[PDB]
Amino acid sequence: VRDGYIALPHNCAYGCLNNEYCNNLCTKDGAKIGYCNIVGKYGNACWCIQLPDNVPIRVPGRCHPA
Amino acid sequence: VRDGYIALPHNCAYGCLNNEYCNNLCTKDGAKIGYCNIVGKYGNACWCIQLPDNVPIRVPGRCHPA
Repeated sequence: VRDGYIALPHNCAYGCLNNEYCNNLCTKDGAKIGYCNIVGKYGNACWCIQLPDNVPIRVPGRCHPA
Repeated sequence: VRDGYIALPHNCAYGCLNNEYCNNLCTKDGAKIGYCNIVGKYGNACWCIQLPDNVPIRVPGRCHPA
């Protein structure tokens, strides 16, 4: 498992206004919990705790939206 | 141990701009890790994970300055 900003395809973060949203999103993807965390995206983005290793997270670099 | 917004008297949270700060603050106080998460209308605050029970966290109610 690992922590990170869960990614939208490809390498794009989920912007957020609410911790509740990130908790829903992260847990549906198998994480323990999620938070709406400062500046993964300009503003805040969802950061998940103990996501399964097979779920992609954001890495430094560009967002290439599918 | 419990998770929460580490508190400054009186029942005030620590505002933040970077995760690094919250991580330092939380871990120096015995928490596992810390994050700078959303805490309302345009503002973020430090959230600590598994903060020991000798360190106060925010509870419902207003922040009373000083």
